[PDB]
Amino acid sequence: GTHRFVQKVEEMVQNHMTYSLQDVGGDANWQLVVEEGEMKVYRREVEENGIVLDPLKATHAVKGVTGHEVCNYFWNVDVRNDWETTIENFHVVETLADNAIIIYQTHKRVWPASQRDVLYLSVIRKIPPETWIVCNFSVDHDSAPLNNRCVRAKINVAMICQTLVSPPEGNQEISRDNILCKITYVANVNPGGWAPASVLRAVAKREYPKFLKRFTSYVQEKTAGKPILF
Ligand SMILES: CCCCCCCCCC(=O)OC[C@H](CO)OC(=O)CCCCCCCCC
Repeated sequence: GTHRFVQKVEEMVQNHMTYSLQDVGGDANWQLVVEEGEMKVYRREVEENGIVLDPLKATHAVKGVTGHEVCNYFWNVDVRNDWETTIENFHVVETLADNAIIIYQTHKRVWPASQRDVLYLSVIRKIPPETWIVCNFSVDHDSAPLNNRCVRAKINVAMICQTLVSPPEGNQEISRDNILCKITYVANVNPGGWAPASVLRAVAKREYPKFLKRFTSYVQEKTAGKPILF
């Protein structure tokens, strides 16, 4: 990367690789709040100044897809509405590089309160499984100032994927049967204003697992029977 946010991207990617990849399942500071299938959703309850900040971390394992494929579908704005259900509208404010964009988006009223908007850098990176990661983090832009309609949320999100391969023996080439993508998804969101704590927590518990199930299911469908993109 040659652009003005490279140092910040690289620090965010490094922070996620170092801290977000740790297993939280034995970590007593985290609570397992939703399990279904291979999916496990954890959170830490955190409030500051009355505002709910609970860090969220989920793990999943999805047969028959690669990390590259999952991060591609997570990042590529062209397919966003194929799977996303909380976003009202959104657009690319700036293209920084082939792999790095700045997105402005508005959300549907997921809890009863003002709509939030959010303005973030979205970058997709391969880290020498080689790990794929998409980092979405709030930035300011002169073309997207704050406004009176929406409360501005601040986000630090990551989708981190590793591909496990069990190639066959015999004269059999590798198929999607032989691959499994290990996912870690982190979301640290500042909702930007006050709301009833239990409401925000119940919305989180609903909307994150909903997203991960629908999204991974989507990637599975879109890649089924196609050549494997490692
Ligand atoms: C109004 C909601 C507060 C903002 C929280 C949004 C967190 C996701 C931000 C984001 O990175 O979106 C783009 C990214 C694709 O690259 O998609 C995602 O991370 C999908 C997450 C959607 C579920 C969020 C539920 C919010 C309930 C509190």
